[PDB]
Order: sequence, then C-alpha cells, then structure tokens
Amino acid sequence: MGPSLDFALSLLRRNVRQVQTDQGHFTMLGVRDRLAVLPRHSQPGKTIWIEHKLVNILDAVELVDEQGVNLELTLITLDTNEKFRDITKFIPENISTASDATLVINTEHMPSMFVPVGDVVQYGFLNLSGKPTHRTMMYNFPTKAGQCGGVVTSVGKVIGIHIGGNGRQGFCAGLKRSYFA
Ligand SMILES: *[C@@H](O)[C@H](C[C@@H]1CCNC1=O)NC(=O)[C@H](Cc1ccccc1)NC(=O)OC(C)C
Repeated sequence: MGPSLDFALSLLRRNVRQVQTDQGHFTMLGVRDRLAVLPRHSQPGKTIWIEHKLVNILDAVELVDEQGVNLELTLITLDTNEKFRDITKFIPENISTASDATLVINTEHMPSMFVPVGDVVQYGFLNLSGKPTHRTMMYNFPTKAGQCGGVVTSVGKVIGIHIGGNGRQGFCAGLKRSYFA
C-alpha cells in the first residue's frame, strides 16, 4: 500500500465512525480521548447510536465564532470505555485549503466510502437550510445527501467536515486544532 491510501484507511479504522441520531445517518470523527465532532444539524441527543451500540453523550458544545455566527460543528463528549487515537496533530492550526482532497464517508448506508472531491478552496460565508454559517470551504463536486459528517482529508491532514452541497458543489466546516484543545 501507498501512504495516502494507508492514512485514509487508518482513519476509517481508528477515528471515523458510523452513527445515527434522530436526524438519520452521519459520519462522526473521533478526535482524541472521548471527544468527537459532528455537524450541528445532526442534532445529537442524550444518546447516540455508534456502529453497533447506543452510547451516552456526556456533553455537547455547538461551536460559534466571535460574531455569534454558527460554525456548524458540535463537539460531543462520550461515555465510552476507551479513548480515540489522538489525531489533533493532523488538524492544522488554522483553517486550511488543499489540492486533490478526498472526502472520507462512513455511514451504515455508505460504509467506507472514498469520494475524490478535488481542490478545496476558501469559501467563507454560507447559508445552508436557512442558517448562516462561517468558516466554510468549498470543493467542486456534486456531493449527496447522507454524506454529512464526512471527513475532508489531503496529504496526511484532516481539514474539514462535510456539511452540505448544492448539487454541483460541496462544502465543509473547516477544522482548526484549537477547537479540540
Ligand atoms: C447532510 O446534512 C446534507 C448534505 C447535502 C445535500 C445535497 N448535498 C449535500 O452534500 N446537508 C444538508 O442537508 C444541508 C442541511 C443544513 C446545513 C446547515 C444548517 C442546517 C441544515 N443542506 C441542505 O439541506 O441544502 C439546501 C440547499 C436544501
């Protein structure tokens, strides 16, 4: 195996999980310890179904910027026996673009799915489903419903979480390392 394939597959094995909430199927990224992140519109409750079992959520934090604007990420703390492989080192310190990125998706309906979204560019403001959203990036790929939560990766870096699209383009909430300090 080569390095990019090894890194994405290792992500899938160790950090990228199949989940279901009242809102349906999402991909969840486990970041470190018992901390994971999901798209805010997943609306996780007191418990979330992860892979094969119902897991209790100890805390949820919906991220907003200084202006009070939605970042579309929710940080959840899980009541789990053991800790996620810490991948904060692979998340850049500031929101970063990339070339030839891959979107990694893992849902019961779309298990271990790799989508070659291409170049990921700065986008900023986005209005999705009526909610105004900052710090997003864009890829020119017609991503689908069911792909939210999907992890945007390139060259050994984890840079975003898929949050929507418009039938021609896809968007992610950018990730920065300080969200997970
Ligand atoms: C995953 O949640 C889903 C994926 C979209 C559907 C088509 N392309 C995609 O990749 N995203 C959405 O459904 C969001 C919903 C959203 C976003 C932010 C805040 C609240 C809800 N987009 C969406 O519904 O698109 C509108 C143009 C209808």
